[PDB]
Amino acid sequence: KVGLLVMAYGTPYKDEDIERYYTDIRHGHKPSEEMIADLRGRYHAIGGLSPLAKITEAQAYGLEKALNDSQDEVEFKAYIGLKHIEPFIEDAVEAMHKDGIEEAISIVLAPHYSSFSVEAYNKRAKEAADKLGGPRINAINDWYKQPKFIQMWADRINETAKQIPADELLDTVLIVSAHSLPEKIKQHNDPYPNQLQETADFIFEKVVVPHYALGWQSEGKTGEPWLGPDVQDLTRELYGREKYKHFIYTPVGFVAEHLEVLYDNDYECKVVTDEVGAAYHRPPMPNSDPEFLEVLRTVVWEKYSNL
Ligand SMILES: CC1=C(CCC(=O)O)c2cc3nc(cc4[nH]c(cc5[nH]c(cc1n2)c(C)c5CCC(=O)O)c(CCC(=O)O)c4C)C(CCC(=O)O)=C3C
Ligand SMILES: [Fe+2]
Ligand SMILES: [Mg+2]
Repeated sequence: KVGLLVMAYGTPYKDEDIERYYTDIRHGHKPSEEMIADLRGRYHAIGGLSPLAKITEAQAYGLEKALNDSQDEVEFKAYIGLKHIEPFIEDAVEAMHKDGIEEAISIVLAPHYSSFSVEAYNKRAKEAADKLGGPRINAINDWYKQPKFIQMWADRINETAKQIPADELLDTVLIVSAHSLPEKIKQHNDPYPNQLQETADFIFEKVVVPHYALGWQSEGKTGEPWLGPDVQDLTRELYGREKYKHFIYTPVGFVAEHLEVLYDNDYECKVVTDEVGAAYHRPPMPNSDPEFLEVLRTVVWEKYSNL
């Protein structure tokens, strides 16, 4: 049996979890009352709580099922390890150890690598395994280059574009985004920004949308520059420069419908298109669609074959 360590950010299970969840996100530094209320307000705006918890489970166990049905070389056992709420990464690794799992494959539910994201996932998983003495953790760093992943997104964009009048397709633009990070990672050649540009390039060559731009979103409450431009600011510039009639947002850095999509895209971005008078489009996120499980199954299996 090979452990499948599936890792993701995590989301509060109950409204009462928001406080400790934000504290964990802030590296154990309690947010102010005013920050807590702002974040609580955003959750209420998207309906109360994020569906990320159930989607993540569906992805993790959909992947496990997908792998075990497609071959009989090994039995995969999925453990869920969350970054900022239980079950934590270290909990999942502990669960594998007590279960006797000797070798595991880990994957992050975000297709691009960065020092701030996947690297932190792998560091904590590998350090937990070290302390316990097992299991051996073979980390997958990124998988945006998976052809089925690029094609999944192209199909979703093409499905939306084919409902845009032909005489307005030329005024349609594809906005490809991911979670922003401190700009300083670009000073040491972090692959994150360039992996995102590669993703947008690969998708653009497979869609009927004639225009596209790369943006970032959800930058944090800090004092340093973050990767820009922000998807809101980019929408304004693009409309002012080209008067686009349709904006299609694909935050390909994310794999599920959660706060950073339901609010930062479906509210904040729609507010900008509403303002300039253009139409807002946001294709469904991967979630646990069969096509996406197939993407993850292909990635994990290729990683196992290379082991
Ligand atoms: C790179 C990256 C991803 C993508 C890769 C991955 O998936 O790992 C990601 C995902 C997510 N980030 C999420 C939520 C939040 N992230 C925050 C804050 C931050 N994220 C950061 C980084 C990332 N985050 C950073 C550097 C900060 C600043 C911390 C600080 O200020 O020191 C804050 C604080 C409040 C605010 O700043 O708005 C919240 C609430 C949720 C869950 C949404 C839900 O609950 O549905 C998801 C999926
Ligand atoms: Fe975050
Ligand atoms: Mg904001």
